Amino acid sequence: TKHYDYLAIGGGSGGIASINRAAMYGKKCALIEAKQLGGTCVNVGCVPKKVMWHAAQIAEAIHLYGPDYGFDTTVNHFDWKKLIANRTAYIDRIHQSYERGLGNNKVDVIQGFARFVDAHTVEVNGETITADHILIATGGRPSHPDIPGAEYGIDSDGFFELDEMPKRVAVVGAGYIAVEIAGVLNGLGTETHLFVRKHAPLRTFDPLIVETLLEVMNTEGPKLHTESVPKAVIKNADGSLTLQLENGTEVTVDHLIWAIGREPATDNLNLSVTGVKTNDKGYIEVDKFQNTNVKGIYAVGDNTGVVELTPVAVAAGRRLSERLFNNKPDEHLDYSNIPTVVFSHPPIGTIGLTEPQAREKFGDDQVKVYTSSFTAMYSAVTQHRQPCRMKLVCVGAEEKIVGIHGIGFGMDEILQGFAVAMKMGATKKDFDNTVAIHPTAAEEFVTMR
Amino acid sequence: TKHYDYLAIGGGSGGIASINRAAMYGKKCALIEAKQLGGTCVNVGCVPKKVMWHAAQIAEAIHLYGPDYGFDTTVNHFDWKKLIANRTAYIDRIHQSYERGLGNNKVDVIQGFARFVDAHTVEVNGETITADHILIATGGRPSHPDIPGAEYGIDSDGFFELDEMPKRVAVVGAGYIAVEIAGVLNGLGTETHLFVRKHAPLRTFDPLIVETLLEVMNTEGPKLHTESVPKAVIKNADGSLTLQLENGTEVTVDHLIWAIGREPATDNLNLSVTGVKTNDKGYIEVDKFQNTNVKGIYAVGDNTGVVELTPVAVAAGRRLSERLFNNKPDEHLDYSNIPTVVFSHPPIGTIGLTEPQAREKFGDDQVKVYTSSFTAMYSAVTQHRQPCRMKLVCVGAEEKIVGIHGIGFGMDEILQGFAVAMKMGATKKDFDNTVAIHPTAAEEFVTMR
Ligand SMILES: Cc1cc2nc3c(=O)[nH]c(=O)nc-3n(C[C@H](O)[C@H](O)[C@H](O)COP(=O)(O)OP(=O)(O)OC[C@H]3O[C@@H](n4cnc5c(N)ncnc54)[C@H](O)[C@@H]3O)c2cc1C
Ligand SMILES: Cc1cc2nc3c(=O)[nH]c(=O)nc-3n(C[C@H](O)[C@H](O)[C@H](O)COP(=O)(O)OP(=O)(O)OC[C@H]3O[C@@H](n4cnc5c(N)ncnc54)[C@H](O)[C@@H]3O)c2cc1C
Ligand SMILES: OC[C@@]1(O)OC[C@@H](O)[C@@H](O)[C@@H]1O
Ligand SMILES: OC[C@@]1(O)OC[C@@H](O)[C@@H](O)[C@@H]1O
Ligand SMILES: [K+]
Ligand SMILES: [K+]
Repeated sequence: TKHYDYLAIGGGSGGIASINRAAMYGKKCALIEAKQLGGTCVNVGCVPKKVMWHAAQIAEAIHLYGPDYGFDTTVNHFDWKKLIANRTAYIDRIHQSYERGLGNNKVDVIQGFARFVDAHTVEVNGETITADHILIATGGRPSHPDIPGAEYGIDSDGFFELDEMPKRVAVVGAGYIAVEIAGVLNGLGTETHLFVRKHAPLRTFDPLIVETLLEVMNTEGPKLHTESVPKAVIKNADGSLTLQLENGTEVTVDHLIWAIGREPATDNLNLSVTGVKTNDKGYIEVDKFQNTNVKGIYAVGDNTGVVELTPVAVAAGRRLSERLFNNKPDEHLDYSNIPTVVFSHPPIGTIGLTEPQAREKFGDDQVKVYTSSFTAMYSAVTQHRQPCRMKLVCVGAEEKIVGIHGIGFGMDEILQGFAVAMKMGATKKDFDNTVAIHPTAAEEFVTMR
Repeated sequence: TKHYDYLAIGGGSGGIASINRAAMYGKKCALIEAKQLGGTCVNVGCVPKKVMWHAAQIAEAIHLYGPDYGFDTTVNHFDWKKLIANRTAYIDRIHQSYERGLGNNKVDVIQGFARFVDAHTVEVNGETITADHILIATGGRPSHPDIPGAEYGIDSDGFFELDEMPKRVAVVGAGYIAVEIAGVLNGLGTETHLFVRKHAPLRTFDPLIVETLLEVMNTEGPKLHTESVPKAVIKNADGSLTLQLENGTEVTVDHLIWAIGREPATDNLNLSVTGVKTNDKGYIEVDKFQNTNVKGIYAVGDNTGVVELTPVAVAAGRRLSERLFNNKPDEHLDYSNIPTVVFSHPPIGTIGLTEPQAREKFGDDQVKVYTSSFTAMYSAVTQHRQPCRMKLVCVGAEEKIVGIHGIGFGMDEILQGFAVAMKMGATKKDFDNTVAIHPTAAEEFVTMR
């Protein structure tokens, strides 16, 4: 039986980040990963998603905007297999980079599925391993609906396994994953349908953002089907699929992608023997320091039921190692005002409170909202003008900024610096005092009246 | 003879901004413009430049990156005339928007070239106009070298007048205009040569930015010719031009663009009768409140010899009107830490001090520099990988950020928010405390160690 100071179960965003930081402080570490290093983000998440998003931007440059910039083009072939091969080669380079990093930090990397034996012992590939400190960073996986024909659909992992350009696709879901996948497929030329259960996708985002996204989808696709609850999926004689909704509507497609949610990977590792508490949905419960209720067992990332983003898992994992192994007993991640980007068409950036949230929390008389609406300059010379809308939500007489929201070309890159300003307590006057950069979309955030 | 409370000479960035703000406070205003509303920026500057930059981005998406994303394309025709027509139509819409704004504010707009008669009187189109307050916001114009054959070259105004795609072009200069024009032409497919007098273009930018730009130019064009001082331009029998450099080198091209510098438009308006002081280069001298040495005469923008950017002219003009007409005697523009973007390939963003400047000012022991180097994700799956490099220049034990510099895809949109943070006095810890947005280029600014 092998013993380690620190063992991380799961070699994804949180596990790799935490184990490497612990190793830097001289701890004897092990990392157990059942599949590929980098977890969901590198293999079937943020990375391949972004590559596909870039492919869609190119397709749109060629088909939508290019003609009005003078480019008369012919796409002789769109080689999906080549795109996937290059995407895969990049991911392989990322794996190799992580392997080198872990090897250089002298972390023992074990390929296998870990199962607990007791609170401080796991078994993997028939070997028993003990550790004084165990991080459970097992992430999650896609969920699937329990309706007739659900098995004819694929999930986001399946989307990344597609080896040809789909002709007609139904995407079901109302979160960022559904929106992103539907936008990518629509941009590439697939006849794309997005099905949401209520009035819009991202329904709790600021109304400015939600309504602008609806406007764009209603002009450029994907075709949005609202108040659409899946009832069944029928496989037709020709191999096509018909999605039947509870309202009586039906749409026929070649592929159906379920993007209705995710669930935590906390059910197959014999967690019951550890005494670790989970909530009704299977998420591991943690305190502000990532401690479970069991001494020496911690959890970070998607398996904990909170802000399911890579940088959150990474930062929580690193700060945990700082706390445990670098004599910083109070070190922890601040989960307030974390910025989010959705790689929709066009992209969305958001931080903090929406206008309705701020009004509910502070009262109408304490809230002041500033907004801007303009046409993206990239699209302005074309027949496909696209809006860009931005909002600052302010509280108090000093107009402290408590929310920043934008939708439009460039929002993906615009938000980060504004997140720093908001973390520092920026007020509207701080924005007023900064000179604009022209011509950009970002300058609109510092020019509102 | 008409009398006004406030008269602005020049209907460009500064004049329009200032006159509209004064009109908002009930002043009787006039604006005199000799050419087109919007000045240099709208007509032959920031606006058409950005449209052309977007055209080059599309060309690069098609020719450079697209193939590795699976796009086998054929450009049947690149219709330069169509691009110019759409660019021009957009500019026309901007003119119409400014006209409506000025008409709604009841500003008298006069199309003509104003010449002073005395310190408070001008003549335009044979009409005499007096005003209690006169803003001189006349901007500048391109400079031309005094060498044999200089007349065969065109300047940046001439670049916007091109009505066909040039095949071979020499761009001469080392500032942002030369870099931008050369990058656009190179991206569109013109055989492009850039000639700088010393080691590099943008020679005083941070060395990390300068050397990365050289690296990219040396891989993807334009062809950079350094220590290159123009001697003469020869027109050959076939109509081509040969640029002879003093070092004995030469390059034959179809068109030559001088982008060496600009000069102020302060020489043809009979300024001598006003007593207004100018420096040896013709720039109008102003105090922190945009006052000239003559009571009731002010100047803002490019004619004053400072930060020649549109938002600076705009902000100075608006603040001047606040001061003069809205009872804010101390209102003025803060010219420190103004952010700049250069629309090079790839774009550059910079604020504050370079590393050498900070070391010289504060001493080596007080400066700490953080840097990041990575490959732009857009280019990572292709055979044309492009670097992205970033730097934070910090001073003191608290590591106050005094300079922020980056070069890479997205820098154009990334910088603004970081400018707000720097204006608020951000330190490295403030960046450390902000959670990253993944996957973006911007996150690298908050993840440096
Ligand atoms: C389609 C999609 C797009 C996304 N886009 C973004 C984005 O743009 N930006 C962003 O910030 N986030 C994005 N995310 C979220 C991001 O991927 C996750 O938040 C992040 O991967 C969570 O990290 P983690 O360490 O909690 O889990 P993971 O990275 O999922 O890692 C968990 C690892 O544990 C392994 N494992 C599980 N059980 C065991 C066991 N018993 N033994 C050994 N190994 C085990 C798994 O194989 C896996 O590799 C996206 C997710 C998806 C699905
Ligand atoms: C190629 C190029 C690219 C640029 N790109 C950018 C950029 O990306 N970002 C940025 O911030 N800045 C950019 N600039 C700079 C920007 O254009 C200027 O800083 C800005 O236009 C200066 O504003 P202004 O009001 O001082 O002068 P201008 O906008 O030049 O306006 C002066 C006006 O006065 C008129 N005029 C002059 N004399 C008289 C007279 N006697 N009577 C009546 N009218 C008169 C002129 O016709 C002109 O319209 C660029 C400039 C160029 C040349
Ligand atoms: O791709 C299959 C899978 O099991 O791989 C490990 C994790 O990324 C899971 O989310 C994912 O469903
Ligand atoms: O286009 C010609 C010109 O005279 O128009 C007015 C200003 O924009 C000048 O800079 C410019 O040279
Ligand atoms: K501002
Ligand atoms: K950070």
